[PDB]
Amino acid sequence: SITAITVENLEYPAVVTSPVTGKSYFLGGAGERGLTIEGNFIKFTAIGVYLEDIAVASLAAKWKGKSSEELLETLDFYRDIISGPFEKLIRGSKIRELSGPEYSRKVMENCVAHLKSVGTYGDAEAEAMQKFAEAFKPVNFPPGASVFYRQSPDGILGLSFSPDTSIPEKEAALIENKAVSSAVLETMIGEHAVSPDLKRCLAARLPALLNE
Ligand SMILES: O=C1C[C@@H](c2ccc(O)cc2)Oc2cc(O)ccc21
Repeated sequence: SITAITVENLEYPAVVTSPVTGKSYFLGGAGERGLTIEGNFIKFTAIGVYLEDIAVASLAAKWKGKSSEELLETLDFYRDIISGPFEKLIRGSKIRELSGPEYSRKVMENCVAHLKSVGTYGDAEAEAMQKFAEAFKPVNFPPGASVFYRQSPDGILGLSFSPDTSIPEKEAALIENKAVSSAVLETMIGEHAVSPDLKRCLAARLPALLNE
């Protein structure tokens, strides 16, 4: 009984299947990001986080039988989702048009702050973030356009870009670095991520699946 979610008219199917891996994922949660200007929240993108179907078996052990309220306050729960032994797929869709460099600037900012924060930001990670940036330079995201982050548990982050919301057939780049590979999702549902809309969805939707 996993539902779909719509954010500012951008729909996120309950399940999807990757053309690059052949795996299927279920929608863990959706939300929105933007900027607060003069006390006003200005929407720019929508975000949906998908978890590989096998994530349920992996998470069942420690989190089955926990209440949504209980999960929402347990940081360890989100750590297992971020670093769990399964693929995660994040789809960011634009509400307002942003060029590749415009969108990526803030994302890289947050990723770099996190990496430096946990003491894992050396030359390799800096070079990986440079490659990350490079991948976005030739892209533009008009309303409805999407970016796909495929977090592989093998320490690789795959980047895809779509003119709309459909999953690209091929990936535009592969960032091969363990620390950086989870940085993006970290800044969305990790401990130091202020917006809690995504964390709440995860806390609310997982319990049902973890039981069956
Ligand atoms: O989905 C987004 C939007 C993006 C953004 C919004 C407005 C803007 O002007 C530039 C970038 O910031 C982010 C930063 C992150 O760590 C993770 C996700 C996002």
